[PDB]
Amino acid sequence: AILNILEFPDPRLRTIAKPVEVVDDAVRQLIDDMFETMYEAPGIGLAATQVNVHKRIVVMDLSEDKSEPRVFINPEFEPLTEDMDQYQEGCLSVPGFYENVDRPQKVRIKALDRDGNPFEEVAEGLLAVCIQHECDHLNGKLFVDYLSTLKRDRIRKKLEKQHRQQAHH
Amino acid sequence: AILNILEFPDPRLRTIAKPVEVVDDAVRQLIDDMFETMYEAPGIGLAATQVNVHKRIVVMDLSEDKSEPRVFINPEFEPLTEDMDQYQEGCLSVPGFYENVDRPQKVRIKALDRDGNPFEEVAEGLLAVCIQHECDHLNGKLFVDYLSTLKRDRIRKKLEKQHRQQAHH
Ligand SMILES: CCCCC[C@H](CC(=O)NO)C(=O)N[C@H](C(=O)N1CCC[C@H]1CO)C(C)C
Ligand SMILES: CCCCC[C@H](CC(=O)NO)C(=O)N[C@H](C(=O)N1CCC[C@H]1CO)C(C)C
Ligand SMILES: NC(=O)CN(CC(=O)O)CC(=O)O
Ligand SMILES: NC(=O)CN(CC(=O)O)CC(=O)O
Ligand SMILES: [Zn+2]
Ligand SMILES: [Zn+2]
Repeated sequence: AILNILEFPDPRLRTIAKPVEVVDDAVRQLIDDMFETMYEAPGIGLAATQVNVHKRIVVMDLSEDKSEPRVFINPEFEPLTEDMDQYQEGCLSVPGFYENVDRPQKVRIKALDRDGNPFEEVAEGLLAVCIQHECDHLNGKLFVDYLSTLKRDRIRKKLEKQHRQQAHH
Repeated sequence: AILNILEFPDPRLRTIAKPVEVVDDAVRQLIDDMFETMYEAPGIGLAATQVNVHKRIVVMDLSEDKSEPRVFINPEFEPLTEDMDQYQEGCLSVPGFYENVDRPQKVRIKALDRDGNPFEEVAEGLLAVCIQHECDHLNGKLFVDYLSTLKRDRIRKKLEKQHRQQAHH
C-alpha cells in the first residue's frame, strides 16, 4: 500500500527512530509499503520516519529502471575520509526544493539486511550521499538543517503556504 | 620483509590454501610482510598463495597512496547479481598481461578481519572484482584460466621465454 509522506515543518519528522529488535514479516510488510511509496513518489530512498513510523528502517533503489532494491535496518555510518563532496540534494519531505549539502565523500555503512543479518558496505558517490541523508531522517534531521537560517526559513514559509492552499482543496 | 612472488606457470600457484584457525603472531607477521610485498610490486591485492604460503589470507589496498589497507582471512563470496562486469585484469603472478574477464558486479563477502573477528561485506566495483580474483588464487585458479586455451598458452610461452632470459642475466 502507498503511505502518506510527512512534510517539513511537520514536527513528527523530528522524532528519533527506535531500533528494530526483530526483523519479522510485519517489518518486511512495512518495507514493502515503503518501497511502493518510494517508487511512486518517486524517490531513490525513504526512511520510516518519513511515513510516520519511527523505527530505524531505510529502503533505497539507485537504479533508473527501479530494479535494484536495497534494505538497511538499524543503519549507521562512519566517515572513511575527511574529504567532503558537494551534492545538490532533494527530499520527499521537502518537495520541490534542491540545495547543496556538503558531506563526507566516503563512508562505511553497517546495518542489518532484510533478513536481520548484519553486514557492512563501503559507500561512495550517490550511495554515500543517500545513506547519510536517510540516517539523518532517523535522527530527526533534515537536509535544510545544513542550510543558512535564512534559506531554511524561506523554504519553510513557502511550504507552509503550499500546505494551507492544499488544505483549501 | 619483502617476499618473493611466484609467477605463472609455476605449479605451486595451483595449490589450494588451507584455512586459518587462529590469527596468531605468525599470521600477523605474514600479513605485514604481504602488505610490504604488495606495495613494492606494486599491486592492489595479494593472496598468500602468491608468496608460496598456502593459507587462506588476502590483503588489499585500492587507494593510490597506501591509505586503505584491507585484510580478509578465510574469505568466501557469493554473487548477488547475474549482471556481469567486464574488467581489464592483471596479476602480479602473470606480469605484463591484461585481459578482459567477466565476473558478477556485486558480491557478498564473508571473512575474518585482521583481528580474527567474522564479518560480512557487500562489494561492488573494483572491490568486487579484486575479492573474486584473490579468492580464486586461494583455490589455485588464475585469471588466465578464464581465457581461451590458445591465449593462455601464448601467455605461458611468453613468460617461459622471459623466465629463461632472466635466468641468463
Ligand atoms: C541526493 C540524495 C537524496 C536521498 C533520497 C531522496 C528521497 C528522500 O527524501 N529520502 O529521505 C530523493 O530521492 N531525492 C530526489 C533527489 O534529490 N535526487 C534523485 C536522484 C538524484 C537527486 C537529484 O537531486 C528528489 C527528486 C525527490
Ligand atoms: C583487477 C583486480 C586485480 C587484483 C589485484 C592484482 C594483484 C594480484 O596479483 N593479486 O592477486 C593487481 O594489483 N593487478 C593490477 C591490475 O590489474 N590493476 C590495478 C588497478 C586496476 C587494474 C587494471 O589495470 C596490475 C597492474 C598488476
Ligand atoms: N545482501 C544485500 O543485498 C545487501 N544489503 C543492501 C544493499 O544491497 O546495499 C541488504 C538488503 O538489501 O537487504
Ligand atoms: N571494517 C573493516 O575494516 C572491514 N575489513 C576489511 C575491509 O576493509 O574491507 C577488515 C580488515 O581490513 O581487517
Ligand atoms: Zn529525505
Ligand atoms: Zn593475481
